[PDB]
Amino acid sequence: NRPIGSFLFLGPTGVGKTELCKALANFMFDSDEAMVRIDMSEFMEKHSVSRLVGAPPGYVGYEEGG
Amino acid sequence: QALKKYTIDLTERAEQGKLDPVIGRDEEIRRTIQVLQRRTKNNPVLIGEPGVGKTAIVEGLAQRIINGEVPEGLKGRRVLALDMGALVAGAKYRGEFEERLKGVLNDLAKQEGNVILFIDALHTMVGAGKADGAMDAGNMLKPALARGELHCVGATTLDEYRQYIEKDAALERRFQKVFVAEPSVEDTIAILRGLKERYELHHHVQITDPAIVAAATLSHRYIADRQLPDKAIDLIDEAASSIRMQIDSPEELDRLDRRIIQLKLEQQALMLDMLNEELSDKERQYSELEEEWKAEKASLSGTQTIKAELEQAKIAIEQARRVGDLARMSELQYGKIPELEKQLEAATQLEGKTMRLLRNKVTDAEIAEVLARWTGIPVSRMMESEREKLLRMEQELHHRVIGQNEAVDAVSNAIRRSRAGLADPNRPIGSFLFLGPTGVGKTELCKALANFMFDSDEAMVRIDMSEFMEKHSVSRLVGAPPGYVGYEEGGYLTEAVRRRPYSVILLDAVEKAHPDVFNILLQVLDDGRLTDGQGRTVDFRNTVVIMTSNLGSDLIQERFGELDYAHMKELVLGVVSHNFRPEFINRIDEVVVFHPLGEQHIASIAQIQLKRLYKRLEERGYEIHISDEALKLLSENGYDPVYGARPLKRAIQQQIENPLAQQILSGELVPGKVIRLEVNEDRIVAVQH
Amino acid sequence: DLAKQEGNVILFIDALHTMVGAGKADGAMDAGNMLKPALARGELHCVGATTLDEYRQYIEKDAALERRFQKVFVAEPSVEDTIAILRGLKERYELHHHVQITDPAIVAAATLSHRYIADRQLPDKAIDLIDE
Ligand SMILES: Nc1ncnc2c1ncn2[C@@H]1O[C@H](COP(=O)(O)OP(=O)(O)OP(O)(O)=S)[C@@H](O)[C@H]1O
Ligand SMILES: Nc1ncnc2c1ncn2[C@@H]1O[C@H](COP(=O)(O)OP(=O)(O)OP(O)(O)=S)[C@@H](O)[C@H]1O
Ligand SMILES: Nc1ncnc2c1ncn2[C@@H]1O[C@H](COP(=O)(O)OP(=O)(O)OP(O)(O)=S)[C@@H](O)[C@H]1O
Repeated sequence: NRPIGSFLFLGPTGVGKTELCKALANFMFDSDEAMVRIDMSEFMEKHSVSRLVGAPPGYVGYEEGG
Repeated sequence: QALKKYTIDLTERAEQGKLDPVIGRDEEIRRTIQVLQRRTKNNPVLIGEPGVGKTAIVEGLAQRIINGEVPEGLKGRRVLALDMGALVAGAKYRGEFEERLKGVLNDLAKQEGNVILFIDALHTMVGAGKADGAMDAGNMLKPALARGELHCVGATTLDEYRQYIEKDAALERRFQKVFVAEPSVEDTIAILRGLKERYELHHHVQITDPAIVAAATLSHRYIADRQLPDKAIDLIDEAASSIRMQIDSPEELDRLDRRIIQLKLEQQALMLDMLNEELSDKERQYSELEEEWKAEKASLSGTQTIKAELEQAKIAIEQARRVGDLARMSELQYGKIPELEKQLEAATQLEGKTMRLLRNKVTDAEIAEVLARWTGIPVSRMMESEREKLLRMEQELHHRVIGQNEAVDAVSNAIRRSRAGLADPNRPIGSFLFLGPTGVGKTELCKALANFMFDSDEAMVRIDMSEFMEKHSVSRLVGAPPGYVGYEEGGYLTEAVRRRPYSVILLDAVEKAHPDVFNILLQVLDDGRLTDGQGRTVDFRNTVVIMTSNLGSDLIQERFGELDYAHMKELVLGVVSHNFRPEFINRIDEVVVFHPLGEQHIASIAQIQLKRLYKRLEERGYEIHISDEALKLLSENGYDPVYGARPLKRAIQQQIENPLAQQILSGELVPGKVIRLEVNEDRIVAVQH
Repeated sequence: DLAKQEGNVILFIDALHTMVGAGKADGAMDAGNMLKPALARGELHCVGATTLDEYRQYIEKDAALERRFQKVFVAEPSVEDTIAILRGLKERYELHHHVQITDPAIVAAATLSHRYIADRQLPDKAIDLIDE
């Protein structure tokens, strides 16, 4: 009823958060960025949830999901 | 019957040697042979993003059926290719299409499971014929596909699959998916070796194998729009076309032929002579070069034909492996292969001797050239004009940026590291932070880079980071998210980069934005991907990112005297650490520190501005010389620390241009006559002598 | 018919974004889907010519018929090449409009067209100044 894991990595910069996750994708899929990498520094406004969910019916990018 | 008309065989075209070889792809051909041999739903659809080898897997299934490497259930299965454009094109009357398609289904029922039907573009089939009185062509294959009586094989894209088939679930579950993924780099090299054989046979070259491994790795690095293994085949075949075109015509022939026709026109106009003798010498020279060129053409033709006959021998020995002739095997092998290979290498060393008037084999220099002309990025290995240009970097930036040793050294280093091939290929080239007080050369250092690099000042993606005082910023450079207003148009930074992938990104006056606009740039300067609102990421691993703040104007103008450069860099880095966040100044390549100007710098700036002023008036049709004492007054009247170099600009502007504009519109100073700007008591006079 | 010509015909489809959604009737074969298995086998030698924003709108919407084609980026020419183009078309327009054009008129048209008109792009606005 859940995903496999859901980790909240913390810690000051340049100690290997993002390369740990790229290390996981390099292990698991034999490729560094073969993974769904969402930048959570684009979503600084409330109306940009809909980049990942998609568009509600009768709007612009309704044909194209999230 | 109907299968004569509306279908094309593929096992003929794998039997006659018209299809390209298919190398790799173990798991997908085994899974396609699993899904074709069921009782219900004999319908694999091959789904992958376009060009990763989907139609090539049906090519590989045709070739494995003909060679007989398959399990015994498929041995004898014809692979008929259907094309919808041959079905529809006659059906003018009502029900002609339904008659044709029912005829195809009955002539496949009369085969008893023998024919694997190949629809390419399965996404097209849904709704082919929908009209007033119609059957939509999905409502005539839903019964026949439902019972497994048809062995259809689908070949569609992924986004065409979201658009066209999963809008229609009743024909979505008739088909089983086979997810064809993007192939890896090493398998790409394997595919390129098989097609190295094929493309050397077509375009009359020799493709060396380091060109292939460079083409795979460099295509995977630079071209980020398309998908492998197709971008590598693009670089290979376009390099082969380049080599064949350079074989087809030299350039010394151009120079000598234009020379002899020019001297022929001159000699016939003069009819002292000497030009009969010179023209006869040039005609003998041109005939020598023409005969040597024809010798090279004949040698390369013989070598390519003998390579083609070698591959004819390989085709014949595989025909003998399928048929089983006895003396033909050892005959073809031990006769044909080693003697034609050793005389092929004799022709190879002969061409290595005789090709003078050159490049005759597709090697990695040509892959570098085709990939530099594809994208925009300076991939290629340098020429000597560009390399001596590229070591006069600090020279050719002090033609426009006098002053400022430090940052011209730093940015010279960054562009040199990108050109040698030592940059981190996961980050952009230069992610700089020009600091320093008001008007000391920053925006002109960046314009100096654009005039150096692109030979234009107005070719630099210049975000203006003082319009960005609210988070409307973010929404105006990464585009409008779906549902919202400008989703059809996209951002400015992402589109204006993805046009020219190698471009200076100048973020002018970067502290004037809201402090959380430095969070798009976390993504940029960390990895060089920037996902805009239409959804697709944009490769910023080829830019030069320059942000020109002035956060430390008080500190730098206070303390640039009596301190070295290192302590000043550390101290203004402390000030910047108070203004930015620690997540972001970590990302920067090198924070430089500019400095206030001294008087000799101001005098040199004055000479540069008077160069462009003389350029303006020579475009107008005048000439001006100046006295050195006038330059001394412009130097002494344009010194102040707090404002830098624009006091010189408006002092020049006033104390030269305004009385000169008084006098040019006076009808006084006649053009053509030399203007001297000698001093007055304090002003500058202009005379006519 | 073009396959019968044995590759002796280079096709030329200006406004390729017209071709992409061309004959798209009520769910039938447009021009894109019928040409799409004959482009990437080389049996047709099309040459497109498209505006750039039409490319991003109408061709990169449809990724297959995108990757059959090669982008050949044609940048705006510089001022001096514009001067050369204007010299050849000075010959042509002096044939047409019964008048004579001098070299200062050409270099003035190129410089003032690039510096002042901000909407259209070179070499076109230079030729519009000359023709008008
Ligand atoms: N523990 C580590 N082992 C190896 N490389 C590391 C390590 N930490 C950082 N790096 C290098 O630093 C970069 C990755 O930095 P990150 O730690 O991923 O930055 P971060 O984790 O996102 O923290 P922030 O949010 O960026 S400040 C890559 O260039 C890595 O090579
Ligand atoms: N694994 C492979 N083995 C052999 N050739 C390959 C392979 N992958 C790609 N190719 C070549 O790639 C070219 C076209 O690839 P295709 O599979 O035809 O792309 P595609 O399947 O048509 O994708 P779409 O969606 O139909 S455009 C041909 O020249 C093939 O020879
Ligand atoms: N070393 C230099 N060589 C030539 N011109 C210089 C030099 N230093 C400054 N300048 C002149 O200084 C003028 C103003 O500099 P700009 O770069 O335009 O201002 P800025 O550097 O952006 O600083 P601010 O804070 O943005 S006003 C430019 O027009 C240059 O002509």
